[PDB]
Amino acid sequence: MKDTDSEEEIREAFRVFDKDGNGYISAAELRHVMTNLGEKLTDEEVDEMIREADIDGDGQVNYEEFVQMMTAK
Repeated sequence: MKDTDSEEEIREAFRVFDKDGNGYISAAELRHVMTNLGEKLTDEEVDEMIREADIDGDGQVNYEEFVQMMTAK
């Protein structure tokens, strides 16, 4: 669509922790977020699914790498 207009609902459901921090949050942050935004699973499916987003590129799980969970293609 345009740059990244799909991270609107994501950054919102994830900014609760990295709102003004850096976008990249810890796994414990995702387990609580991915477990409620449009998604909703368990601290095991999320902590074991973060290996897909957060891995070492830069910050743990930022929005650019967080949308991969709510829509990993």
